[PDB]
Amino acid sequence: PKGTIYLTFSDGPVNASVEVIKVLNQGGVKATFYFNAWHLDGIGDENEDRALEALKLALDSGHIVGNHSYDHMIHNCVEEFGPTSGADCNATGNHQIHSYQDPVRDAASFEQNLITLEKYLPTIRSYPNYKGYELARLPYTNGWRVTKHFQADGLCATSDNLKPWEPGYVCDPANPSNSVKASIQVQNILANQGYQTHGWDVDWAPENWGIPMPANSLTEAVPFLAYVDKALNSCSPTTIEPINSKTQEFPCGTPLHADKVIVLTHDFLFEDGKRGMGATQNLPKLAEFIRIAKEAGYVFDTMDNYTPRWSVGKTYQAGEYVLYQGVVYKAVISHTAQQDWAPSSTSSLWTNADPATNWTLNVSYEQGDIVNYKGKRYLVSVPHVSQQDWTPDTQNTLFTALE
Amino acid sequence: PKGTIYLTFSDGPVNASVEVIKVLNQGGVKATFYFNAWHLDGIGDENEDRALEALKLALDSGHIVGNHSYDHMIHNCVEEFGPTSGADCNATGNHQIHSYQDPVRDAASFEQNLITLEKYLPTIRSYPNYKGYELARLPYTNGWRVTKHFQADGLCATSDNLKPWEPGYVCDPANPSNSVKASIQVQNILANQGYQTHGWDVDWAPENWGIPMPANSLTEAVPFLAYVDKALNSCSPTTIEPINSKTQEFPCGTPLHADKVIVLTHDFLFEDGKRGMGATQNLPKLAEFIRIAKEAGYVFDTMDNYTPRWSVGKTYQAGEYVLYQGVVYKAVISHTAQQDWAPSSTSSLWTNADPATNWTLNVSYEQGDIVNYKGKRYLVSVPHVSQQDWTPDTQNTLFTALE
Ligand SMILES: CC(=O)N[C@@H]1[C@@H](O)[C@H](O[C@@H]2O[C@H](CO)[C@@H](O)[C@H](O)[C@H]2NC(C)=O)[C@@H](CO)O[C@H]1O
Ligand SMILES: CC(=O)N[C@@H]1[C@@H](O)[C@H](O[C@@H]2O[C@H](CO)[C@@H](O)[C@H](O)[C@H]2NC(C)=O)[C@@H](CO)O[C@H]1O
Ligand SMILES: [Mg+2]
Ligand SMILES: [Mg+2]
Ligand SMILES: [Zn+2]
Ligand SMILES: [Zn+2]
Repeated sequence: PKGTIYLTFSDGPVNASVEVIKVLNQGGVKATFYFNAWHLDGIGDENEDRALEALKLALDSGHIVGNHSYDHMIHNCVEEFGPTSGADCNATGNHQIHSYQDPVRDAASFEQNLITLEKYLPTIRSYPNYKGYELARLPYTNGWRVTKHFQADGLCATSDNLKPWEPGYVCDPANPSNSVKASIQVQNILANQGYQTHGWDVDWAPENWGIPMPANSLTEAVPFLAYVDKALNSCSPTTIEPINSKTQEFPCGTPLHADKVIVLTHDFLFEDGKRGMGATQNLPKLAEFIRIAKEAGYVFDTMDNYTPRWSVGKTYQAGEYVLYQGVVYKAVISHTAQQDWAPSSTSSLWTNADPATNWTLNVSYEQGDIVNYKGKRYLVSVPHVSQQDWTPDTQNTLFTALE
Repeated sequence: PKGTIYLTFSDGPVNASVEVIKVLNQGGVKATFYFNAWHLDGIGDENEDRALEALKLALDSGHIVGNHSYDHMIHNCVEEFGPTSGADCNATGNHQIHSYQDPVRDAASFEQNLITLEKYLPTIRSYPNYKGYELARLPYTNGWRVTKHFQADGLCATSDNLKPWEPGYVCDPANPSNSVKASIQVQNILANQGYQTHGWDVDWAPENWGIPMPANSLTEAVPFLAYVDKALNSCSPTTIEPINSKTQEFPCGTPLHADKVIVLTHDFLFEDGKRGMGATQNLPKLAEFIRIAKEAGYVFDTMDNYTPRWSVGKTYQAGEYVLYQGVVYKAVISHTAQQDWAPSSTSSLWTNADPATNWTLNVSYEQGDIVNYKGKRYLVSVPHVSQQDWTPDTQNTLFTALE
């Protein structure tokens, strides 16, 4: 295959999500949906009376559901969060200003999301394609927590004053805004709950979100495919425009990202309504895109496989990454996987490479790594593979407590 | 050792927790704390200004913290939950009445509990002895979700009208109250989120909870040890009094429970205040109990070890259960565990035996079993070990869809 495309749809479930799902199903592809459950509460200020129908359809159809936070951080866009806050924030268009504030509260929005999803669909955990507790994406933010060595932030994603498309807006990736600094801490809190978070390579969107009637300015399928071709193996998160969409320190050439392109789009762009003639204009683009992408030799996959699942009978090279039971691992040596050689906290063939900061077993730590253990921070003074009896509080050769 | 005692303390963290912990520390034991975070918000109507200090002290001292729900189900004791609700329910004493209503909302209380703990103590996940997301106990209810074949419910725990100790109160285990039925679904919801729940063998308590000044009538250390001795291998959950503390269908003789006694008590009983002189009277009883139990040949363990942890080097017999990373597994083959053979979703030496009802990988299913899969229920028609390819919807020879 020329490469793998991951269609990711953010900000559903809304009425428009239904026909989108239908197109994916007619196109013969699975996608990943990053949902905000406030639409199920009917307070997300969209056409959303079919929200639960959409959720069920997405899952019944075998699409992956991931966590996009309960309310898309709209609580940070308003004075007091309530039923009108979505409309209120839509009135101002201030979504990317002060987007993140209290990272603890903001991370909690991800847990609340799951409460709400599991309330409206009490059976959701019986779907293996429900990954709301393993996979996440941050509102506004091309930020990544994939592996211990594959982590990077959207350093201009959100602002403390001006919108990124306004005159006078300035960003200094070396000195990110307060909103971005909070969003980084949110990334880290989720990683410690065992989430992976992913950004994107390309965005099926208007040039910027200041553009009026956004749904009326999506790229056609062919040019969009050209854009995908361009993004393939070209470290697209660093070159992407506009500036607030970049991941400046994305690890170019990282093997996990090779031959892959993650597409971001929004369900709401596929609706005839207040953003333009999205259903009429853009549903066919999506149908055509999927068709011509396959013809070009691309395959489509979902974000639960972005990190390839560990698989018996597969030969791994030392240093290769797999996903196993929601946990990322790294091959200690080149070998062919056997049934009883699975990655674990004691496997000799694998070390844990989750993108977390809490001290964890069977991790290959490097000098300078900082870990959290029983509420204190410790510098890794000597590189080692962690194990149960080498806890940072009692192993002063391996760890030094920070001041 | 004669046996293992699991000291388990419910309803914290409160001011009284501090000196409880200290006595445990002085006695050289670890215990398990089933906490309700509403005390951290200061609305649980106890002396609880030191609630955070207590939480930190339990964790720092190495005690296990488990989930008891955010508000101990007081939202079901009042018409509108708020800051005064604890007080309001304490005025009427109606805690065991309609305690469980909407099982989905009630289960969500357990997840809200974790959000609140992680708000007041944002480093809490960096403690390995933090087991809030793995171990739980339902308010009022001697119910168990331990393994696929070790589950039983408290069929008279809560009522639809009278307090259990009132004249006129009747309970029929064969025809359980609606509150009991709701609690049974809560159990099942939690299990499908990967929780184990455990009840208790003996309760260090007043005769029943209608007893005024309940802290004043706590069994002395020596007689309490007698109660424990009697509980050892005697299926105490079936013989326990009062009626509402029973687990009527507890699997007597079940291998995981042999030589073990789980003790329930409440931090609030060790306080000098509104329930009697608990610190003065009861802390010394705790201290002495710990001392004499050790002398009698008992050891103390915590609930994260109740299902013994899989350990490299240990020999297991086919049919034995272990816990590994929060998941129960049953040995397929008698053997001596090695590094590379951790129990898992793909092990040929272990099958998953979590007490869940959702279809799950690598479970030894038996004809008659019923599983949930993508929102539908299926009857196991032929015994088999589940695997990724053998999903209920595509295996009409292994499963039969139910109406
Ligand atoms: C991945 C991501 O979060 N991208 C951002 C978009 O979600 C976002 O648009 C706004 O989303 C809100 C939540 O659904 C809507 O309430 C709001 O109406 C919508 N704004 C417009 C103009 O449609 C956009 C724009 O703020 O930014 C992306 O970064
Ligand atoms: C483990 C368990 O749930 N045990 C039950 C106790 O929680 C319960 O006592 C009551 O607990 C509430 C929650 O902390 C308190 O608000 C309430 O004041 C307290 N009752 C008294 C009289 O102190 C008891 C009795 O309701 O039943 C147990 O089964
Ligand atoms: Mg994970
Ligand atoms: Mg578990
Ligand atoms: Zn979004
Ligand atoms: Zn309780």
